[PDB]
Amino acid sequence: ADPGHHHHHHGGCPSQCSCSGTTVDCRSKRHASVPAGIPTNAQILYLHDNQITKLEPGVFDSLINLKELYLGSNQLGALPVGVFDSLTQLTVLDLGTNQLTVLPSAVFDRLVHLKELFMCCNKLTELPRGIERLTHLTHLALDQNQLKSIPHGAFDRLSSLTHAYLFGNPWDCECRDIMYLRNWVADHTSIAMRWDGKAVNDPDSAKCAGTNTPVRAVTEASTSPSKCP
Ligand SMILES: [Mg+2]
Repeated sequence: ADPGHHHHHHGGCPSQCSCSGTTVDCRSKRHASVPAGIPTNAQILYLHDNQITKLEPGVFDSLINLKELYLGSNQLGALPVGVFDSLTQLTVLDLGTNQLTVLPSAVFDRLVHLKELFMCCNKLTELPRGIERLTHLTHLALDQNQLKSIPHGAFDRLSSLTHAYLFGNPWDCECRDIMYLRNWVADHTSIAMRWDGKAVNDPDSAKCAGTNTPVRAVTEASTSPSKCP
């Protein structure tokens, strides 16, 4: 797939990247921004393990054939409105290990066919809503954030989920609103995963803040509405 030259691309291959077929690999090369001149036939784009602190609006608009986008292990503190809107063929998106605190409300809306969404190891304090409408998701990773609860009904349209990673969040099990997540895990133990170089089925991966007991085992009697924020 790498022909040993860069003649297949009108703009050549971006500096400090490698190009192989429709794969553009810019990993681990101290990039502080997305490199210019990424080939528009690109299907897989590796931008992970760099020092990207921000994305310019529109930076990906030309990459209409992109299937997989890896932005993990950068220093993203925010995302621009609409930054993924052109990527309507995208099936894998990795935003893990950044510094994201909030996301634009509609940031995932045009990724109607997304299959795998990885957002571990950020600073998220609430579920990005409308992950709710990503009905083709098989993989959802929210582990090691600061999530306290899941809005009632948030996962109910995700009928293709096979792998959910929720480990390492301070789930607020004293608050009676936890019961949606409690019941959802108990109903979906088969898809409760933790990662150890492979997917491990572990229904106790989601645990309560403080007590570290399994979220799925919470009793409604132990909860209270007045312990909610
Ligand atoms: Mg040429």
